[PDB]
Amino acid sequence: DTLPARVLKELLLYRRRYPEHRQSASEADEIRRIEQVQLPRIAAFIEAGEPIEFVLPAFPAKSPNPGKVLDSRPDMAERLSLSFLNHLCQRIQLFYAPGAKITVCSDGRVFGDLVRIGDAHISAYQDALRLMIEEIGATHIGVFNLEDVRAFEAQRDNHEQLRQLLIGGYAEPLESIRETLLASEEGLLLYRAITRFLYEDGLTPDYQGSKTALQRDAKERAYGVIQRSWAWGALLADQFPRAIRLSIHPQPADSLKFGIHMMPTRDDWLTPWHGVAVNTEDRFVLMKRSEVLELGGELVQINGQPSHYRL
Repeated sequence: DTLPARVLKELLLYRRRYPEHRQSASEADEIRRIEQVQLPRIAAFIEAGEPIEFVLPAFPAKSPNPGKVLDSRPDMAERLSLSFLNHLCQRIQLFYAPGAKITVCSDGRVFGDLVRIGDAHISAYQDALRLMIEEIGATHIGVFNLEDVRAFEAQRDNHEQLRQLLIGGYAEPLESIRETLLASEEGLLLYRAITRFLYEDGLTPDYQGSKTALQRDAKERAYGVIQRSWAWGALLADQFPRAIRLSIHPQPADSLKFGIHMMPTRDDWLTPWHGVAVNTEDRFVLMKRSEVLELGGELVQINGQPSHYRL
């Protein structure tokens, strides 16, 4: 039983695991070391009668590849994910009255030219995501962007200088990012996954260039993206030291970071800004747009805007 263990059991239902560990690695051993890390952290809030804080770096912007997403704006995939996160907080509040809060710590601004989404696109996605939070009626979901960093106030509307403030204060050199990735199984698994997102972002259906050159480009840029994500994470550890650290990547079981799913999906690395919501057998699942078209998915529109597919 135990209030802290009940919170954790609620999260464990939606945990992202490394696909490589699902077939034969022992999930019970993973759970044991998760309990050691997460339980006193959750228990800290409960002992103080305070609401449980979660931090989640996520929802940066849609993939720039028109072959992967329906449009540049948040859609049914974001909508159901944000609604899920809100209901997770409500379920916790059922047994723990002070409840829980999830702050979405958007990393859209942290990347810059590394993922190749312009700052105007990021700002539009940011604004549209907040608006989506309001219309689903989510009250336990907050947003924290790079420009909300109180210490960086003067540079709030100068995006490149914001990025340089994050880098200057919180980034490790690329040589050290690389050394860390090469130090563990999971570091290399991360590096491979981030390379794949970048490569697939560049594989536009209209792309007619070299695939090999695209892969080599992605491999180099993946170090930078990790550097920024880790810098952002480090910044947020000082902003919100006690918060339970959620992630949209699978995480080592000994890590402070806890990977969490937001919609049913086969791919543990897949997130709503890199895919599409799919209605199939009267349930919503998240899939890659190319995969659903191959299965002969039908486009659904709501109002005048592309929304999701159906099977």
